[PDB]
Amino acid sequence: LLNDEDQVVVNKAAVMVHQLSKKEASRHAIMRSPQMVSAIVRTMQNTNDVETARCTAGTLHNLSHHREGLLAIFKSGGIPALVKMLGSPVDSVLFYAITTLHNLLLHQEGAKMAVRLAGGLQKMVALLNKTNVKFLAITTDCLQILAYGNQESKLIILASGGPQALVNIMRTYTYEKLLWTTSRVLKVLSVCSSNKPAIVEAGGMQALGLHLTDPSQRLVQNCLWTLRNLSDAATKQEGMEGLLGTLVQLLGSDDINVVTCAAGILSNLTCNNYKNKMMVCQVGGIEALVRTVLRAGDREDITEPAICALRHLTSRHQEAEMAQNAVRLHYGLPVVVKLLHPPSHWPLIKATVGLIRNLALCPANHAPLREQGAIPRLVQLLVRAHQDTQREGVRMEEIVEGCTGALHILARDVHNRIVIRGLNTIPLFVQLLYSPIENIQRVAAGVLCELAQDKEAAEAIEAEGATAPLTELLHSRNEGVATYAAAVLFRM
Repeated sequence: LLNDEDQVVVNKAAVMVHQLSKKEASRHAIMRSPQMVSAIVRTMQNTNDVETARCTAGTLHNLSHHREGLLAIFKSGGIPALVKMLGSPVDSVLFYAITTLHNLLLHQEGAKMAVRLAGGLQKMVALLNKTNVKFLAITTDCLQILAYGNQESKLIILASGGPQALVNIMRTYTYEKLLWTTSRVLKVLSVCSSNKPAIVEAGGMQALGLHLTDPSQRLVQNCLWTLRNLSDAATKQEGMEGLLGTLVQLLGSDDINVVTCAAGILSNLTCNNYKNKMMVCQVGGIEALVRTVLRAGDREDITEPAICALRHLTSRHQEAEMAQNAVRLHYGLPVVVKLLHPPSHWPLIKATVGLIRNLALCPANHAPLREQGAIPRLVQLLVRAHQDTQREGVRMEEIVEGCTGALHILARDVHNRIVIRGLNTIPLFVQLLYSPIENIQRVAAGVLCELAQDKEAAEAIEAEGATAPLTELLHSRNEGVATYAAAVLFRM
């Protein structure tokens, strides 16, 4: 435990320091002392001889294995030095630098702030165009460590072009450890409102889709979690066919986290996207989602997104009618009505009411929905929800609008109209005409319009004093409201 000096024009000093760092005995003596540790750093940070830099970086690396060696480099200002070396043209130096930084980030307290201040994030993002996978795996892990729970770092990663670079890695490499660490960076970034659209624009959804049948469960699951974050209100994408097919297959997985994510992504991607609705139906998505709901039982983390996806798939696309029938044909009607009952919570009830509204568009579903008891439960929901509004999550006004809307469609059928009227709903429907909410006025006037095609019901509506509020509604700025109001008035 002796030498501690050195001088300009000589680097045989470093070439002797290094070997001592291999032997733990001498290694503890050199790191217990803040003497030449600082004198190691200056060398590395300054010289233009390539072999001294790697000898210097190599030494710092060997010291990073011990709690005090980390402290040594840290207190000695090794972090800005190490970050500077991330610009080195020697692969061996780059590798020592990122690895030492990695060790500091893992164990040394204060290292993360120190790396951020030193401009580490920008340098690490810039290194994502390198081609060595073990190097990329360390680099992306440093980024995960620095980005997690740190919004500031996330925005810097975005500004530096992180999303495209990470997406390119997922589209390029097969090395599992690298794909997994890169997916964890994307997962962290995917909850940032700025990073999310950037990742989508980079083609991140399609890229993550590539890995959904990888043998590595941790890789699949991270891709799924990230996809669920990204898919929520994304721009319309091309080349989604493969991803959509795989998600439908994943619904049948024995892993509940896989099923939950698959349903949620399918829900997100099908919302108002008729192209995606079509593709999903074409690969048997209705059957798969119904099976998923049936198997899920009272697990609302699965049923809620699955029912939302079914709601999307049963509306407003070329095969919507086929889908409406398919829910019935795959034995789905009884469970859908069941989900309107306790123990279902409000989000699930809201989604289920919406699905039933779409299913009722299909005449062949009118009788089975009635037989399964959809009508009285929808009425009870509506009555209680209306009372609640008149006295954060789901607003009861949404349940009022939803149930009335479902009853509006079910009322196309003559037997359903008899049941609906038989439940003393006309007085409530008329009171809903007075609602502040145009959407509620609309379905209320709509259901009254269906009911009023039968003479006996037309008289009951008139007797309920509907004429006055309907006349007010003739002048509604909402053309749908005005049209239904005019139609009820006519039938009376």
